[PDB]
Amino acid sequence: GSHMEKLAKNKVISIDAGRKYFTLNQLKRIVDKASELGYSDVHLLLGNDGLRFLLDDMTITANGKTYASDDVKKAIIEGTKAYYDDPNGTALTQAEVTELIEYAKSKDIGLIPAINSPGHMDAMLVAMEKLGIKNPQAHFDKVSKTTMDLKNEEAMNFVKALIGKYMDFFAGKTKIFNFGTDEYANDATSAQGWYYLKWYQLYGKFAEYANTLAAMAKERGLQPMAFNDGFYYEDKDDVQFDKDVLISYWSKGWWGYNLASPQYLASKGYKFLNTNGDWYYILGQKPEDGGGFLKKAIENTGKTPFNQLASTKYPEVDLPTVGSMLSIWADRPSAEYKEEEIFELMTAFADHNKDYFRANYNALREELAKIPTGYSKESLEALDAAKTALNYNLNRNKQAELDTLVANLKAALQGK
Ligand SMILES: C[C@H]1N[C@@H]2[C@@H](O)[C@H](O)[C@@H](CO)O[C@@H]2S1
Ligand SMILES: [Mg+2]
Ligand SMILES: [Mg+2]
Ligand SMILES: [Mg+2]
Ligand SMILES: [Mg+2]
Repeated sequence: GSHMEKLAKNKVISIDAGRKYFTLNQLKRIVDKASELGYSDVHLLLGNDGLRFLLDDMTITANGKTYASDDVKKAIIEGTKAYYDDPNGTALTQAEVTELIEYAKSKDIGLIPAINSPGHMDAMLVAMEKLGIKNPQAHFDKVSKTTMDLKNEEAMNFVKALIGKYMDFFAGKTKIFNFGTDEYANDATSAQGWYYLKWYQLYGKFAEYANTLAAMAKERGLQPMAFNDGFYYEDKDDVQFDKDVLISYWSKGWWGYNLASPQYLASKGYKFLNTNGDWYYILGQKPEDGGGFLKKAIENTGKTPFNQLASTKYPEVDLPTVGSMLSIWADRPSAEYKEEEIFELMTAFADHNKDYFRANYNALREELAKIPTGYSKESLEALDAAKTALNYNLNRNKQAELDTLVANLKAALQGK
């Protein structure tokens, strides 16, 4: 819409730091580049197959017992290493993530944490076995290595408590919490998890789980977010879902995976974070592999409109979104993370959408930091003038405009 509305939208870079380890410094550099290019948020998966975040206190109370903090940490490290024993590291610490959140805040970048369940939770499943919780895995064509059995109360109680502890930490630090719910038991059903849930009359139980996670988020002052997969599958509403969840919409699925259309979810009142699959890059994916390789993602930042929801033609279909999310995935977590690839993709998305993205405010912030905490009244009026002239509302089309403003502040400070 208007200048104001476009800049009000979220522009998100998503990083799969669940499957693959990222150091605090790597994530800080991603925050840096996000701020420079005019993004508003970094979406950070911390639970996604691997579980790569440990709180200082991981004491868990569930099932009428307590699991000691040291036992929980040990079990999670085991689970994550079992998924993929990343040579770069295992888990981020509470101090590291606190530091990341604060660093992002200083640059007007939000953090959006994701801890995935009941799918994409390999590490949690093994962790639960280590803690004496037998058979946490769903069991269809085979025993799943990724997905929790909704009928296992002991495991369900534990995971809810675990997610609550993470939510407790993010409460008052982040606006949004993404509980995921994508791709239920894909590994055990030939990617037909929702069909299998329905077959076994467990889709109502899946809704109950998602509805609970959504209430948990809201209760702790977090906007709940989830991927679209499990919501109103096949545009049916015999089973109801919480209407306050922000939907990260990425795909309407494929043959035999009949996800609800964005039109149908819009009719149910959902708002969307446009997480179009067209923009995906999977680390190490090459043109010969098909799917989300870098050249395709980069090309799509131009071809797929900012507001275009997957499975729809924009503006012919124009559904309300709060903004858009470009996603970096680590399906094969041993693939090398090459920061410049991610930066080029991030830059392409911003360059194709200069009206949505902010200008680069880093030079300005550095310059304001030089303001001395007994000068001429003439030299002061000028510093006040240049300061008053600063414009914090500029988009990426107006970098030269901003640079001039900053230069005037530089001169006034040096003409002190
Ligand atoms: C919601 C996300 N679910 C899947 C994700 O785990 C994959 O990494 C990605 C790339 O294969 O594709 C989809 S998007
Ligand atoms: Mg088996
Ligand atoms: Mg309904
Ligand atoms: Mg995307
Ligand atoms: Mg690497």
